Amino acid sequence: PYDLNALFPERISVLDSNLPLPQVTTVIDELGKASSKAQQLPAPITSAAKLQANRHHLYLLKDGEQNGGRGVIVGFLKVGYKKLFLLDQRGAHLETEPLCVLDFYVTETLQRHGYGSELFDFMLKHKQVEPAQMAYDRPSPKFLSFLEKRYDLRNSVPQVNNFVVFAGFF
Ligand SMILES: CC(=O)SCCNC(=O)CCNC(=O)[C@H](O)C(C)(C)COP(=O)(O)OP(=O)(O)OC[C@H]1O[C@@H](n2cnc3c(N)ncnc32)[C@H](O)[C@@H]1OP(=O)(O)O
Repeated sequence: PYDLNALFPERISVLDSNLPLPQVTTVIDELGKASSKAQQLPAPITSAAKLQANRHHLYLLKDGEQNGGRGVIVGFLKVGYKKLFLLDQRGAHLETEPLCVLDFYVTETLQRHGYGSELFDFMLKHKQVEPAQMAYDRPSPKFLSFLEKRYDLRNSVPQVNNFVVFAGFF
């Protein structure tokens, strides 16, 4: 119906909770399903409806050249604040409300071409945050390698919930 380059003129677009709407819905839903399948999750953790219902922020990377220059969304990164009880390196149990990575996916055939990096760098600047100051919801092996090799985040501080944080968090 619309070319994506017309809906999203920027290479990386930011959506809050405000999502023409049916086309935007389809794009986000398909990407969310792809991410959850990649992670062997029982259901999508990212969808258009969930975006509308939550206070999350979704970054979408568009390859403007694809589909005869009409554009295709090739990856997304979803972040949001979560209230968390966390343990520091000495075992002090601290209440915190960090910005968290909640979902993150680049189309499998397009991985390892820097798209994840572009999304993550854009978000850090946009949110005015450094990677060590964030929490990570159940990060996968691929994402942990990404964080170690590109952002020097290694040897996380063990938590009892499913969130991961690194030394510089504290
Ligand atoms: C909290 C959560 O969101 S948990 C869910 C995380 N998402 C997933 O597991 C979904 C499946 N995985 C993905 O979609 C991707 O692997 C992502 C989004 C994590 C990374 O996106 P990509 O576009 O592939 O990352 P990008 O190309 O920018 O990689 C940057 C660096 O990260 C490291 N890296 C990325 N993938 C890997 C990997 N599979 N193995 C080892 N290192 C990797 C490399 O150092 C890479 O640089 P190099 O390619 O020059 O070696």
